[PDB]
Amino acid sequence: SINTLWTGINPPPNCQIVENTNTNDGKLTLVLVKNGGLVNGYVSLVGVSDTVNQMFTQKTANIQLRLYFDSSGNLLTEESDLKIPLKNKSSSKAFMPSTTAYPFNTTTRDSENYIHGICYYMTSYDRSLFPLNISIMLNSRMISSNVAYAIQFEWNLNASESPESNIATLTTSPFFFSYITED
Amino acid sequence: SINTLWTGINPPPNCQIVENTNTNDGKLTLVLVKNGGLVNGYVSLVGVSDTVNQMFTQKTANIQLRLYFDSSGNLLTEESDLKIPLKNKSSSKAFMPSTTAYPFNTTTRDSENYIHGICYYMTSYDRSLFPLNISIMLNSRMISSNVAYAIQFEWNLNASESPESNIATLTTSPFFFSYITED
Amino acid sequence: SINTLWTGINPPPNCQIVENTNTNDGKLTLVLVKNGGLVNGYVSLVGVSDTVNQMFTQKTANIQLRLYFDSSGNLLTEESDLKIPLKNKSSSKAFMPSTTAYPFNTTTRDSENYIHGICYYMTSYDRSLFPLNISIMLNSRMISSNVAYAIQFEWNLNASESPESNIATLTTSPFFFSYITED
Repeated sequence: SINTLWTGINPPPNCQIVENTNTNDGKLTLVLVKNGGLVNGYVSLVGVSDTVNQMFTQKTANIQLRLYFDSSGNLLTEESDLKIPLKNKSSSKAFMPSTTAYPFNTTTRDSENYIHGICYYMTSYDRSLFPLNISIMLNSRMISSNVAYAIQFEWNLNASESPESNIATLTTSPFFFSYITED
Repeated sequence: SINTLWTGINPPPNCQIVENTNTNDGKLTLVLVKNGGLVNGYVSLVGVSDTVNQMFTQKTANIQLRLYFDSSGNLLTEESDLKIPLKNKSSSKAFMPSTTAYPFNTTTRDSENYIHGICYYMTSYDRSLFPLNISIMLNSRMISSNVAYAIQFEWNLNASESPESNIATLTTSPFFFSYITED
Repeated sequence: SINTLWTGINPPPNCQIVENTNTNDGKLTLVLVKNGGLVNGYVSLVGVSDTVNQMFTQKTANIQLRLYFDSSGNLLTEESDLKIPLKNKSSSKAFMPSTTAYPFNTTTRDSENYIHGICYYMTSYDRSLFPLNISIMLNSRMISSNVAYAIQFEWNLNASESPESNIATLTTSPFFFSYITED
């Protein structure tokens, strides 16, 4: 119990997808559950701005969300794309990605710093599914400051046709993952 | 501990795949584990009737299983395709899908009510794998009555060739998922 | 708490990929977490020997790792490809695959003894992703002795082109799974 760090169910716009957009244009739902040596995660994204919700009118698209954490395990909102700190339900460090399992400053050892999977986008018209490649990069590149941990999410759409012809709420079906915690 | 709602390991025929089949023609193994703000799930299906175990002689097939729950979190067996209530191992409401994260009566917000993935069918002859698209829909459509929650599973086979030439035990490899609980 | 059986984060070479190789040529990271009636798992592999790290110069490849356990839930290292016993973090039987859900000596019932999924290999040059079919077989074939449980991992590369032209650290992106425990 009380072993859950998250963005809260239906959070307000809390991240920035478009660079240079003083306003949050996306809604990221991230749920991290401590479960022994593993963190059980859940991640889905919803777009809010007209710009975000138009990215799927093109056959190709990329969305990246970077989370940087300090030694205590607190989200460094100024440097991260997620602008609202995570909470608990009703020791953030225990929800963080092991710097041992996932080491920093290493390209010789950067490969074991990635989780790769597939999630989907359901079109607004015929409700068809477009697969989205999703990658989660743990630690590895500490942007700067006193970044003690990092979690970067990236969704990539690479289709032969555009999933939408016009504005439609961008949504990424839920991607499940786990990673070894710093305990 | 005691935070697990399931159908029991090797249950008897407990669901109805073919509409209008007074008898249960399938064996659904569903395991739901409470783990903080997330339910960790496991689902696999085994076919029992000659009819079910012949669905894979065609290149296309669809199987749907709807679970409807009341406010307490109890399976409404008369309305659901699963006909035997779930049990525990030796607060069902805490195993239910958040009506906040996954709202009812909403097509404007029905997309974030789906989990989509792939699981597999292993042929009885050359043991080859056929991918099965699987979708889990949370709440969204409350069939009727005092349905407080809903979980619908759907497997879809869409192949160029038929996986089987004759009767063979239909089996769906295990699909893992998670969803935000009503806590 | 203390409900986690694993190989330890960055273990030393601990398994044998190439048959007849008195020395361990691979690093397997396996994390098993007890979570109610389900074990939550995480598995990734890193190759150490020049031979292992050359397997991806061919368009096709197969890697198999067999774990055999005794009644207590202890790894039988002499018969298994994993040569170092698992530990805990700071009742192995409770981390074992149910012999009920996953029965032995049964091909009539061998299909429900498999978990199938996809994980990836990131090439060393252009960092592209090659999908790897992964299969986990639970119990089913008890090699011999007093094998009370079995977990076999198998990764298969089947590409049109070879992912690498020369030696490169073989790595399999993390595959997540769950199975019903013997409780």
